[PDB]
Amino acid sequence: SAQFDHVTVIKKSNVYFGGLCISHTVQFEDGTKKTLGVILPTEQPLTFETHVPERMEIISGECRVKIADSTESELFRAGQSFYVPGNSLFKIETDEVLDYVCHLE
Amino acid sequence: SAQFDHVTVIKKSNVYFGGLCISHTVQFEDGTKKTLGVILPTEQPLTFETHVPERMEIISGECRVKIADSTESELFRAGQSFYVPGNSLFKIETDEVLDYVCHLE
Repeated sequence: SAQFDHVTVIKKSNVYFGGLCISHTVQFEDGTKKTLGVILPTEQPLTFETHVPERMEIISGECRVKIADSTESELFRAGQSFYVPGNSLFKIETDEVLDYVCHLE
Repeated sequence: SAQFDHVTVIKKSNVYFGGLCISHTVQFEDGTKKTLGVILPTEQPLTFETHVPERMEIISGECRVKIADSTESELFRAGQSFYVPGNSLFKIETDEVLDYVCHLE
């Protein structure tokens, strides 16, 4: 759906890449957590590194991602997700505002 | 406090000034709404216009604001608020990430 209901949201944002990724933590009634974030248009790919596995869900926009040790970019648009293994990484680019939810897995 | 509890958060962000202001809508159990937002470092002041009155609460950072038809900037830091009348405007600058809550009044 278009919203999270019955959640806690931490007010202080997390900002990286000199302001190209801006997110907040969202905590659910069952004690699980997600990140609600925005990636702004990039010139070069942005690298994120995972400890626990993650699912990245695109809420709005279009991105190209190289996951783990893949060598070609994969395209994702709103409504699609990608999985990132634990202890790995992904490199993401976008030409427009990209809204996402990061699901801890 | 450092968080909102028992809220609805709309997933799609609102982004302005070519990515210098990024926010989400937060809706409370009583039907009231607030904006949770970030302003990134600015080179020139950013103008916002109000219909209903607003209180801007600084959560993190430091900004300078000219409110309504004031002619000198006023300084606000984390923990401080400013009031903007309805049918008016404010012009805001910051040199660092600025987290804020906009309260509808």
